[PDB]
Amino acid sequence: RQWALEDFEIGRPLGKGKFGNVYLAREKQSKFILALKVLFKAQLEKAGVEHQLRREVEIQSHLRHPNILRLYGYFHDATRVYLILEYAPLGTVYRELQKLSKFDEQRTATYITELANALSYCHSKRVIHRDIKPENLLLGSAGELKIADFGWSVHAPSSRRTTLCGTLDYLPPEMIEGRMHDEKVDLWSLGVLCYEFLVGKPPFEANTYQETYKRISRVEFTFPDFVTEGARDLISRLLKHNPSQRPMLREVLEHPWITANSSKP
Ligand SMILES: Nc1ncnc2c1ncn2[C@@H]1O[C@H](COP(=O)(O)OP(=O)(O)OP(=O)(O)O)[C@@H](O)[C@H]1O
Ligand SMILES: [Mg+2]
Ligand SMILES: [Mg+2]
Repeated sequence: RQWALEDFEIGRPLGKGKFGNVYLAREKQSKFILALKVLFKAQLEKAGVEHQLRREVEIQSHLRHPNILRLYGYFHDATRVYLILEYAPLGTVYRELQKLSKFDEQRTATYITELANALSYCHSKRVIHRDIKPENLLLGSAGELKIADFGWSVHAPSSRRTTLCGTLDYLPPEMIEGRMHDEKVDLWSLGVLCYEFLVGKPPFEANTYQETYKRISRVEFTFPDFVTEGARDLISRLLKHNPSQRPMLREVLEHPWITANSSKP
């Protein structure tokens, strides 16, 4: 809506991404606190990711859900593109997990409910996120989960690939194999997260790319003894090689382990 860098006072860095250098900022006239995600045009051009940036802006700017981070607008200058985002004051789920090591069943079930609700809203518009990982799950002022980083988002179904040499840990077999995929991709990532929240590490983690790939394609994971029967049941339903066999989000939200442990309403 006609914004420029001179309209803001920039503050401390909130985080770093591959391309996204994110800062706290304040709009000079209103004093409103927000985050500016800064991207270097030369790096976007070298990598050939301009189409992903267009989808990030066009998809995220139209979503309105309390568990989805708002994108208010954007602007650019000679060397950088600036995305104007809602500021998430309590940081990332990634950092919460590094601090706590693992989450209890109540916190896990509450975060899974919030995801589920955000994804149910996305999927109602045929939007699939495809990059649900803890560094992209931000926390609002009341500690509520907010899905962010819509760079890999697309309208379903899709055959487009995600990263090339980056983390495979949250991706399903159909995406790592380059096959056509849909909304069921986010259901698989939900199962990976549920496991990582309870155990402290994702289920297919390995020292190499090929071994992680092998474990994902064969769905090779085991549970430590402390994981309860209800959590094992939900995780096992979500991590099914066949996407058509993965549950609907309403079945996740009504699962007896979720309703028994989540904080509501
Ligand atoms: N609105 C925000 N409030 C607080 N922290 C944020 C916000 N946006 C991003 N961050 C932090 O900055 C880092 C970069 O976020 P983001 O995922 O948008 O960058 P990116 O991964 O490079 O994006 P993309 O995956 O589209 O290239 C994240 O680790 C996140 O913790
Ligand atoms: Mg990110
Ligand atoms: Mg991006």
